Amino acid sequence: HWGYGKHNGPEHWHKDFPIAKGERQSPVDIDTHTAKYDPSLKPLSVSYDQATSLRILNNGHAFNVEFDDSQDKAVLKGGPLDGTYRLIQFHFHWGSLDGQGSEHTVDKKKYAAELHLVHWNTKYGDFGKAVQQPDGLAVLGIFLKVGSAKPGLQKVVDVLDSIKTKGKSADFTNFDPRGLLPESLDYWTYPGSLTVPPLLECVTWIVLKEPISVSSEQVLKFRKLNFNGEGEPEELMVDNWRPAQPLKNRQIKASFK
Ligand SMILES: [Zn+2]
Repeated sequence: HWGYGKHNGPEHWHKDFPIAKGERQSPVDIDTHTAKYDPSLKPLSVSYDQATSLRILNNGHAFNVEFDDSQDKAVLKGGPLDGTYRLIQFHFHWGSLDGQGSEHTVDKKKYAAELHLVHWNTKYGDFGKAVQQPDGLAVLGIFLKVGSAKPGLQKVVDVLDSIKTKGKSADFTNFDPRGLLPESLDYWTYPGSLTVPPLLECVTWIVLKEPISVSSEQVLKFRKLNFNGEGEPEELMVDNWRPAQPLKNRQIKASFK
């Protein structure tokens, strides 16, 4: 089975998921000099006032903060998008050390981590149907750098001890994801894919320019998680990022000059 080792990591994925070598894979390097400013791009609308987080899960590759997506309670609209996209979950990708961890890169710079807020297009009715469509998902990607602590992340950090190993979950209600957003909603956008198997080419990526700052102690807690299940040989959950994929015949647009 797939993961982030020598034997089963990204460079192997294409054997089970041939779309790994497809025409619109993610993540990519964002070349900030080549990205075209597109004055036709609208501001992003992030409406998270009614978000209902339910649970946090160690799925063996990351942890997912899951939301009630049975109504339009936490929705992404505007920006590059047509229609309404419902928040289903967020998760992160991170490194063993602060010098790597992000999936997207900016002029080849790697951030310590990257947060993905995953949303599905309501015109397809459910997530499973949405991922079969080229406009099925919108993923908001937010870089993390290490410096000051992010107060709004701490509730997430402090539950991780309870979901150390693959398959564990914990109640995680009343968490407000607005506390994870940067001040600016300036973004880059391009058509891409899920960054884990099945790597489906169903994502409109929206990558914010401005990173959030987390503390070294916050990220250190991410790195105590385990990819393994309870009782199994400990393999720390670190370096759960896919590297940049070829851009191919794509254009990355900027919302800002
Ligand atoms: Zn992700």
